[PDB]
Amino acid sequence: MLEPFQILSISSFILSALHFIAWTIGHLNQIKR
Amino acid sequence: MLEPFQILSISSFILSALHFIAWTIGHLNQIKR
Amino acid sequence: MLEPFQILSISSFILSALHFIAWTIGHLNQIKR
Amino acid sequence: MLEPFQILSISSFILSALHFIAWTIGHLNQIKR
Repeated sequence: MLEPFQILSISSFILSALHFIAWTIGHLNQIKR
Repeated sequence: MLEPFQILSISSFILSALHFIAWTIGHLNQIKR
Repeated sequence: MLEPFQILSISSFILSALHFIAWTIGHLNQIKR
Repeated sequence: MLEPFQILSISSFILSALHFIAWTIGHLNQIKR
């Protein structure tokens, strides 16, 4: 744990914020053009 | 009921549902427009 | 199906698969033309 | 290493990269048409 686990929880957190913004842009972009 | 980690489980709950409804809307629209 | 903890891992798990499939079909539709 | 929930965290890891890598590829479809 910690080396192979804590690195998963945090890694995923970085992606969560990444997809969160990539979603508002690609989603909002659809209804905008 | 931790704090730095409990915010990950809850944060994921808000995103999990947002994606569930967002997927049903953008996916359904994909098979129509 | 335990408290908001195990019931969350399962809920999300069911979504992980749903998104995986919808991705192979919705993505393939893109490379259809 | 755990065992029951173990394989669960792993599966999620595969999707974490599958989404980030797929996003970089499918995103181009948006800026291409």
